[PDB]
Amino acid sequence: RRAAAAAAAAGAFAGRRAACGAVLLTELLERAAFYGITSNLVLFLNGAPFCWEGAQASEALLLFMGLTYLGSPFGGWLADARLGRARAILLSLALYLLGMLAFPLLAAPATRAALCGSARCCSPATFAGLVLVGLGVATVKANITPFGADQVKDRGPEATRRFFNWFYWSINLGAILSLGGIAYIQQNVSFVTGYAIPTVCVGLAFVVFLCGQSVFKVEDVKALVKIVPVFLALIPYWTVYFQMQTTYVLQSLHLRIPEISNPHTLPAAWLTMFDAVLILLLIPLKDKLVDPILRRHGLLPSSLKRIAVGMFFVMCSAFAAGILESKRLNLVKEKTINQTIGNVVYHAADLSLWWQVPQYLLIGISEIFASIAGLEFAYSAAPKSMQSAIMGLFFFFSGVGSFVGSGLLALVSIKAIGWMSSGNINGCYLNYYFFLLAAIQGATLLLFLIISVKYD
Ligand SMILES: *[C@@H]1O[C@H](CO)[C@@H](O)[C@H](O)[C@H]1NC(C)=O
Repeated sequence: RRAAAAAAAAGAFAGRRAACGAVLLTELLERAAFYGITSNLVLFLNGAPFCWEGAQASEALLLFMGLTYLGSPFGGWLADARLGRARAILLSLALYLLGMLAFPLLAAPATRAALCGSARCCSPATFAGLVLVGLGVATVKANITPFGADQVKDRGPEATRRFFNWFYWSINLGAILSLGGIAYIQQNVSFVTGYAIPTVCVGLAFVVFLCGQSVFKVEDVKALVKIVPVFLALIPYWTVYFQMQTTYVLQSLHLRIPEISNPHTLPAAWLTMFDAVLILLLIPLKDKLVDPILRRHGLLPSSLKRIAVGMFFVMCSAFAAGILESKRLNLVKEKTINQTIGNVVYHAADLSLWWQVPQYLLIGISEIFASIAGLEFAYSAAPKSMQSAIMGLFFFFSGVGSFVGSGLLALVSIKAIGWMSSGNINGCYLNYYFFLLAAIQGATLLLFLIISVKYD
């Protein structure tokens, strides 16, 4: 009946298989370039060409990340009022490539003198490149997601749900490619070759759109004022999610990591790969085991209950992380070993890294539910005219959540609490931090359930 009809719609893509693969490939390349920049920015800035202090490099990276969130609402407005989505994304990609071209030249010893030969050694060029890259990333992110779903929007609301699955899958594949290959070359072979590859990725991503150009009011005021509270209630979700991104890697550094060979010192960025490594293996499987199974039974059809399920699994992951951290802190009092990651030696307990697998499943399932469904809700529950501007607010509130999470981490590090009073974390109670994150996620779950019920 109706179910049969919806399953038939799931039979999507169909005619438009080109128009989509082009968007998927473009997003893959863009994410590869972004993760190539973000993974080893601090090591580049604190090295031989640049004598920046660690605090200066951290502030520079923080400003670069903050720009990519602040520019999203303005990038979306530019793509709706003055230009089209295609032209806006093309201009953003051109600016992104222009900012891209700066880093290889600085890395190259011959061309460094031309740019900044004669505190911060080369602040103007680096800041201009980072500003251009941030604006390009912010404009691409706020516009690629609604542009991609535009092709599959005719076949009902079931095709835009399947597209947002292979979009996230392509994002994570690009993350794996960038953090595995490019991040390896940037630290082992050379920075020139490690930064030339993402520039080539940006160049290829620009060609794909040029090749694929041939195949691509009170009510809305009410919609705006009705969807603003839902976005506001999602700030604690991002607050917890980014803190889990950071502290999970912090814990992984202090856990027994096996060696691969007999180029040395595997990059620390590889650890982040773990999370995305799950996501790939989940997204096809899930799709199948969710597209029939959860559709013919009429289970969990809305995009907000899926966010609630994602929050539940986030809380479960926080609790598992707290348990593992308590075990690690109990074990570390007996003996400790030293292992080198990059150019720094961490003191780690003799507890295997793979014991961290149960954590990354629970958040991974969360990113199966909360991450995709958030984009689906942002796309569907938005006025037709202001599409790609509501996504701007979505990605801006994500940045607000990230910054308030950084502030929360700074809060528990004061002398009064002392949870994070000190690269060694053997003297820091990360388990209490994980339990606090779990409590925050539970309160967010309850508040979001109330908000979702009121919204519907
Ligand atoms: C760990 O590092 C400390 C400081 O260098 C050193 O004294 C200790 O012997 C190291 N332990 C091992 C097993 O290398």
